Amino acid sequence: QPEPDMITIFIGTWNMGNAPPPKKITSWFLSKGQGKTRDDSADYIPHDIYVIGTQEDPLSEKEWLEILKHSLQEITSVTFKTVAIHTLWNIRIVVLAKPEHENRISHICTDNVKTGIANTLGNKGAVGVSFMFNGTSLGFVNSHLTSGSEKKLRRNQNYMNILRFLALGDKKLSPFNITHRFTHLFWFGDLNYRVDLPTWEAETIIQKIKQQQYADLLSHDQLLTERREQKVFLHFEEEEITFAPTYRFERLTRDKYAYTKQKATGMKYNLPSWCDRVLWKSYPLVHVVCQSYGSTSDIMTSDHSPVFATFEAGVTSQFVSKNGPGTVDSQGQIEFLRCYATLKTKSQTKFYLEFHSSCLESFVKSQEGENEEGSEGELVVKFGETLPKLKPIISDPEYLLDQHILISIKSSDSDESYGEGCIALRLEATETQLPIYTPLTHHGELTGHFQGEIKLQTSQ
Ligand SMILES: CC(=O)N1CCN(CCCc2ccccc2)CC1
Ligand SMILES: CC(=O)N1CCN(CCCc2ccccc2)CC1
Repeated sequence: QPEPDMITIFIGTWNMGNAPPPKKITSWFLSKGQGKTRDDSADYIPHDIYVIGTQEDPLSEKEWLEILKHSLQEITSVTFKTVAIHTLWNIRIVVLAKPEHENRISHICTDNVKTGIANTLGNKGAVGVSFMFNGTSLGFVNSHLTSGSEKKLRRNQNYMNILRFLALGDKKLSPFNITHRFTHLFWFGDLNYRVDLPTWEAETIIQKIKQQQYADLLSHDQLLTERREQKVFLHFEEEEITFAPTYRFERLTRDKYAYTKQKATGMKYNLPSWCDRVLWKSYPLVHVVCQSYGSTSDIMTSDHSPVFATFEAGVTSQFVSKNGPGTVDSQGQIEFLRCYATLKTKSQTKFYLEFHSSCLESFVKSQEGENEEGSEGELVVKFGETLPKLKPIISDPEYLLDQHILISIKSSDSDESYGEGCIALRLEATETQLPIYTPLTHHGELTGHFQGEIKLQTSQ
């Protein structure tokens, strides 16, 4: 039985509004309703992995697992296996996989982060799951961020706290946050960003939604505008939104948006908004294609509608050669030529690099670079031709060209990372000097760039 080179992944996010679900929720897992929907001809085809994020979830883990599994079994006639379940307060993530994947999945991790302090600590935060699927690392984050139209900055701060402090994936990748630890990272939830238009415009917004004219609403969506100004979710992608705002509905219908201020809302307006979102970040030149992104129309127990997204995701095999794992393969090498980092820092320590990759027996530390001043004020750290030759465990190009090198630039004085990035080995040529580039981030914010050339030797 061959190992797959692609899998499909279902992502669901639903703020359940503290109410039990209705008896049938299959439309969610079938990607039916509004937006980019899944073809009817696929309805019986199971996804490989289902990842369900809930917020304001009133159910026990047992109660929700029984609903989810019985739902999938009705759709597919497959009994899914539970990979992981993790709950923080009323924020929950469930990962289910087809039984054939049980032996392909390993290194299962769970974590949570509580956001805010005192007043603002007690119900918002995130849960996450990571695991390996054969040679591919997968991360999943369900976050419930701060509510309210005038708190976009708090939401951005919640995002940074979550990506700093959520402890998933390989702990040996110590300089790297979750935004670098995974081949594919999916981040979803009730992110709570709003359509920023005046309150007086509520009925106009409702009109536009009834006409399915979302353009003048999406141009005021705080998540898209904050992302465009590089305030949040730097280097993540989102599919185009082609479904109506998923919040705030009157329960038991979808015919009415309940936006007016009430004692129960803290006297806040809830203009119709895309609170419920799915974003992703995959390593460079790895296959990832969004095949659905939408909302259900027939699940009405909550003041939010469920959101679905599905993905094709490239995966790689566990690789064994006569040499690695357990030794190097002398027919392989990775050379960095003429490399330099450009950093935004005002500091003047020396810097060194660390190269981390599962194609190496362990991470590699460079010598210190040579600091120069850039023409527009910047620090440039030159490595020239000084960088250590990297010795991969396997030389076979079918393995090596699918790998990635994580880079951290660290202060000699503090050993703290000033910037992290990622280089794909999916090159146009081997034994050929080719340009490389990554932006560098720290705590998910842009701190610099790394560029140079690479020369990759494989056994072919
Ligand atoms: C954190 C958590 O909720 N756990 C319960 C389920 N466990 C996984 C059960 C075995 C398995 C199933 C499917 C793929 C691989 C392995 C792991 C621990
Ligand atoms: C080379 C490439 O294909 N890409 C890199 C740049 N990306 C730009 C996304 C622009 C945008 C729109 C709205 C909010 C934030 C950002 C798109 C993907």
